[PDB]
Amino acid sequence: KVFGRCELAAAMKRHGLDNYRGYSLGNWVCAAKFESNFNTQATNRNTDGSTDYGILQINSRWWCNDGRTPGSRNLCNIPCSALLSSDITASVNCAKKIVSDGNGMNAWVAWRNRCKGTDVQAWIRGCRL
Ligand SMILES: [Cl-]
Ligand code: NA
Repeated sequence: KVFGRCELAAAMKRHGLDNYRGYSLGNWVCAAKFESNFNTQATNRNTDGSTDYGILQINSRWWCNDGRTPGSRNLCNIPCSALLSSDITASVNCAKKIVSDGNGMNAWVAWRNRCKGTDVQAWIRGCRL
């Protein structure tokens, strides 16, 4: 599924991401835009052999099992394919684990390089929430 901007903002709010670990909703929408272009089916293979999955491009080296990343962990205890669903529950629950890991949203490279330090509230402006 390719989400609209305000549609994703509302879904992320219903799943409890607004101000989760201190990160306002616009941070999460910004991160999703530049990680996946709001596409739940996005996948990208990395040079180390791992793959990023879903709307927040969660990586198979640490967070999910895809059966082809040897020596990796599965810290969210999910198959990576669950992160491609049109329902974002699995991606949101796993993202909550990641952002609590100590480095906040700096775990997402696109957030650090394209969202951090910008007016992220612009990403939810005009939405009915
Ligand atoms: Cl933080
Ligand atoms: Na894994």
